Amino acid sequence: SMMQKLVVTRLSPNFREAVTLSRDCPVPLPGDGDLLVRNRFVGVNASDINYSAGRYDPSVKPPFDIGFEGIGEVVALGLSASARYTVGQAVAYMAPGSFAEYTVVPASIATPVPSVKPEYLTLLVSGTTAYISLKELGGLSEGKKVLVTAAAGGTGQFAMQLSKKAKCHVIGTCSSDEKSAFLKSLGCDRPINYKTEPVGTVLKQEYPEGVDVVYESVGGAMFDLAVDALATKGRLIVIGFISGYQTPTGLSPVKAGTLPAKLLKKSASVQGFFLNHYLSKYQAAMSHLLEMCVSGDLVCEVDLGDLSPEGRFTGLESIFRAVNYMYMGKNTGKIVVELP
Amino acid sequence: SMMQKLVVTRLSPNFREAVTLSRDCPVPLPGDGDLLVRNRFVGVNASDINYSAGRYDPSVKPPFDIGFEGIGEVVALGLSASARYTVGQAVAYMAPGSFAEYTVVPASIATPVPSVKPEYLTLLVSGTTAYISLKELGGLSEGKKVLVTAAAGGTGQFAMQLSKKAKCHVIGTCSSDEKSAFLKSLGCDRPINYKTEPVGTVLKQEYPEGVDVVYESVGGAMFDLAVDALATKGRLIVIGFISGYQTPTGLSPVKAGTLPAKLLKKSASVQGFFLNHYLSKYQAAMSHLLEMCVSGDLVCEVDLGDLSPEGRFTGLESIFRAVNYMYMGKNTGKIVVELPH
Ligand SMILES: NC(=O)c1ccc[n+]([C@@H]2O[C@H](COP(=O)([O-])OP(=O)(O)OC[C@H]3O[C@@H](n4cnc5c(N)ncnc54)[C@H](OP(=O)(O)O)[C@@H]3O)[C@@H](O)[C@H]2O)c1
Ligand SMILES: NC(=O)c1ccc[n+]([C@@H]2O[C@H](COP(=O)([O-])OP(=O)(O)OC[C@H]3O[C@@H](n4cnc5c(N)ncnc54)[C@H](OP(=O)(O)O)[C@@H]3O)[C@@H](O)[C@H]2O)c1
Ligand SMILES: Cc1ccc(-c2cc(C(F)(F)F)nn2-c2ccc(S(N)(=O)=O)cc2)cc1
Ligand SMILES: Cc1ccc(-c2cc(C(F)(F)F)nn2-c2ccc(S(N)(=O)=O)cc2)cc1
Repeated sequence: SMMQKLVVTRLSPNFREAVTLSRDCPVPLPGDGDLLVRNRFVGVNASDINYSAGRYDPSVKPPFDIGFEGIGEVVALGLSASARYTVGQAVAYMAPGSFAEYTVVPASIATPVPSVKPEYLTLLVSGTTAYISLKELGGLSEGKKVLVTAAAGGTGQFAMQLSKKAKCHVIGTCSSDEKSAFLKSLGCDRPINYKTEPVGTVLKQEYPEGVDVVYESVGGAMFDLAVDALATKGRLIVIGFISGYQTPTGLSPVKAGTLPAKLLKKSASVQGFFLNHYLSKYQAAMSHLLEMCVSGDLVCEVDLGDLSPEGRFTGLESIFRAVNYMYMGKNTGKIVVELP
Repeated sequence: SMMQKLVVTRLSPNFREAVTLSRDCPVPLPGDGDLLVRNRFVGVNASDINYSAGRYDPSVKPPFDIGFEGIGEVVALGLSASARYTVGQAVAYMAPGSFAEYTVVPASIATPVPSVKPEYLTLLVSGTTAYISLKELGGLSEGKKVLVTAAAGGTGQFAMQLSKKAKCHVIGTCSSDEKSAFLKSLGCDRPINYKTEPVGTVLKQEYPEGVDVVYESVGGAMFDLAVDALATKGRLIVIGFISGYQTPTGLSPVKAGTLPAKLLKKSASVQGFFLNHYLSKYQAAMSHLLEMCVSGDLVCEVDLGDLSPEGRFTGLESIFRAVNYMYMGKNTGKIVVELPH
C-alpha cells in the first residue's frame, strides 16, 4: 500500500545532492496496457547523474522519478496486458523510474525473462548498447582490431566478448590487474591496466598500423588517443564520455580543433550512438543476448558490491553508495542493486 | 626541345611565393609503359596550395612538380603503351606534375576521352570525389535532405547534381545571386547566398528536423553550423576545409569542444574522405561520369576566367591568377587553365 522510491528534488550531476529517498509514497496502479512490477534488482548507469542534472529534458523541473532499468515479478496488470502477461511472471524493462519498490511499465516495452536473475538485467541497457552499436556501426569481420575502453565495465564486458565472437583482435583498457585478469578470462588479446602501462605507448609499440574500431566510453585523453590510434578507414564509436559527466557542463575536454583534418587524412569517422534511436533493433538484440546468456556462451558479470567496503548493494539507500563505487572505478561488470 | 613548367621552390601555402615558372626545362621522354601528354587544359584545385605547403608528404623538400590533373594529346609513348594508346589520341589523367607543357603519365592510369574538351577534365578530381564519397558514404535514397557547401564550385556542382539524381532534396551554399541562379538551373531546391542570408536561420526555420547528409568542403563557421543542422542519424562528410588552407597550419578554427556530445545526442557521424584511399572505385566512377557528360545528362561547368579582370586563363603564368580567383571566391564551376598550341 505504501512504498519507498528515489526522487530527483534538485537538478545536479552530484547524485547525493540531486536525489531524495521518499519513505511513504503511494504504490501506483497499472493502466489497462500497464504492468505493475515488484523491482527485485535495479541497474546503476553512468548516465543516472546526467538524468539527475536534467540533461535529457532541460524543460522538465523537479520532482521526477529516476532509474533506467529493473527486473522483477508482475504483481498487478491491466486487462489488455493480461492477454500476453500473467501475475507472478518474471519480467525486465528499460523505462525511467526503476529506482522504486514498484514501477508501472507499459506491457508493450516489457521483456519476458526466464527467471528473476541479475545476469538478465545486465542485458537490458549494457548488453543491447554493445550488441546494436557494434552490429549497425562496427562493420566487424575476422582480423579487425577493436579497442574497447572501460572494457571491464557494464557495457565494456559485452563489447569485448561480442568483438571476440566476430573473430576480431581485441584490446581492452581498465584500472587494475584484477580487471586485467577478468579481461583475459573473457579472451581479451591485449588487456591494458592504464594505471601501470601508458595506453598511448602500448598502441604505438604494439599496434603501429593502428586499430579499425574503437568502442569509446570514457572521453577526454582516452578519446584523443583513440583518434590518433585509428587505422585508414577506422571507426571511433562515441558510446559515452564518463570522464566529463560529474563536471558542471557534463563535457570532457578533447583536442577537437584538429579532428576534422585527422579524419580526412585517414578517411576515418567519429560516429555517435544513442540506444533510444535504435529501438526498432532492441527486441531482436535482447532475444539473441538471452539465448547466449542462458546457454553460457556469454559471461554476464554482476557487481552487487559484495567486495565493497560497506558490502552488498541492498535497498534503495545503497544506490547512493553504488553510484560512488562506479565513479571511483571500483566495479567489475554491471553494478546492480538488490531490493529484498 | 625545351618547355615551361611550374616548380615548387619554397614550401608555403602562398602559391605566388612557393611556385616558380621555369622556361628552360627539358621535355621528359616516356618509358615503355608511359604516355608523353601535351597538356591542353590543366585543373586548378583548392589543395594546390596544400601541395605547395608540403602538407602531403612532409618528408619531400623542394623542388618538385605540381598540378594534379591534365587533358591533352599523346605526342609520344612506349612500345607496351602502344597496345592501348596511339599518338594523336585524346587522354586525361590525375597525377602530380600536370602544370607543365608536357607530362609523362603511366598508360595504366590514363583515361581515354572522346576529344580534348575542358568538360572532361572537370570529372577527373571534382567529379570522382563527389561521386565516390556520396556512393560509398552518403546513404542517399529518395527524400533524404542534402546540404552541399561551395555548391557552385568545381566538386560542389557534382555533389549537387548526383544528389538530385538520387531523388534527394538539395540545399546549396554560395556567395552571390549569379551563383544562386546557377544552382537553381542545376535543380537545387534551396540555393542560399550566405553573404545576404544567415545560413543557420534558413536551416532552423526551413529544415527544423535537420538535414540527413552534408557535403562539407568549407570548414570553420560553416562546419559548426552543418553539425548543428544534422538530423537524427545524420552524416557529415569532411571533403575539405578551404577556409583554413591559407593559414600557417592549413586548419580553420571550429567550435568543436561539444562535437562528441552533439554526435552522441543525434546518433550522427563525421566521416573523412580522401580520394586516394578509394582508387579501387575510380575507374567505374569516371566511366559513369563520362557517359552522363557526353550524353548531356550532367552539367560540367568550366570557368576559364573569360569574365575575370585580366580575362581568359591562358598559359602556365595564368595559374597564379587562377588560384587567387578561387581564393577570392569568384568562380562558377571548375577553374581550368588553357595551354594553347
Ligand atoms: N550511448 C548509449 O546509449 C549508452 C548506453 C549505455 C552506456 N553508455 C556509456 O557507457 C559508458 C559506461 O557506462 P556503464 O553504466 O556501463 O558503467 P561502467 O563501465 O560499468 O563503469 C564505469 C567505468 O568507467 C571508468 N571510469 C569511472 N569514472 C571514470 C573517470 N572519471 N574517468 C575515466 N574513467 C572512469 C571505470 O573503469 P576503469 O577501470 O576502466 O577505469 C569504471 O568502472 C558511459 O560513458 C555510459 O554513458 C552509453
Ligand atoms: N577529399 C578529397 O579528396 C577532395 C578532392 C577534391 C576537392 N576537395 C575539396 O573540395 C573543396 C572545394 O575545392 P575545389 O578545388 O572544388 O574549389 P571550388 O569549390 O571550385 O572553389 C572554392 C570555392 O569555395 C569558396 N571559398 C573560397 N575561398 C573561401 C574561403 N576562404 N572561405 C570560405 N569559402 C571560400 C568559394 O565559393 P562560395 O561562393 O561558395 O564562397 C569558391 O568559389 C576544397 O575543400 C577541396 O580541398 C577534396
Ligand atoms: C552534456 C551531456 C550530453 C549527453 C550526455 C549523454 C550521455 C548519454 C548515455 F546514453 F551515453 F549514457 N546520453 N546522454 C544524453 C543523450 C541524449 C540527450 S537528449 N536526447 O536530451 O539530447 C541527453 C543526454 C551527457 C552529458
Ligand atoms: C593541414 C592540412 C592537411 C591536409 C589537407 C588536405 C586537403 C585535401 C584535399 F585533397 F582533400 F583537397 N587533402 N588534404 C590532405 C589529405 C591527406 C594528406 S596525407 N598525405 O597526410 O594523407 C595530405 C593532405 C589540408 C590541410
